[PDB]
Amino acid sequence: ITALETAIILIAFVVVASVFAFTILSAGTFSTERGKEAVYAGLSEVRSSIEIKGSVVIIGE
Amino acid sequence: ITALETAIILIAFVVVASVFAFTILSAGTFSTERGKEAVYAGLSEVRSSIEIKGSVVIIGE
Repeated sequence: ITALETAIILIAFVVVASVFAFTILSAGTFSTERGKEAVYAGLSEVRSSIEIKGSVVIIGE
Repeated sequence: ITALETAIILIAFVVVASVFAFTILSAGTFSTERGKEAVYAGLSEVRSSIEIKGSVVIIGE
């Protein structure tokens, strides 16, 4: 459980994990944020309908 | 070390999720169409009646 050459090796893995962690954070932020406009967009369509009102009139020339 | 494997398992689930998402996307469209025809078919049947006007006449040989 004791060695000196392990010093170089341990530095390699901690760097890789840190870089990998960085990518996950950025990817997670992008992924989660795409989620929210999907629901925000969805509420818009169901609300946006219009309706005809009155009676239709036709004019002859 | 642990960073390397978690990449592989991560890719596995996103692919399964996407494939399931595509299938559940594809299936939802089909079910929607069938429900639409039922309403159209039902309305047409109710409005297709026929009456009888006048008397009934017998011609004797």
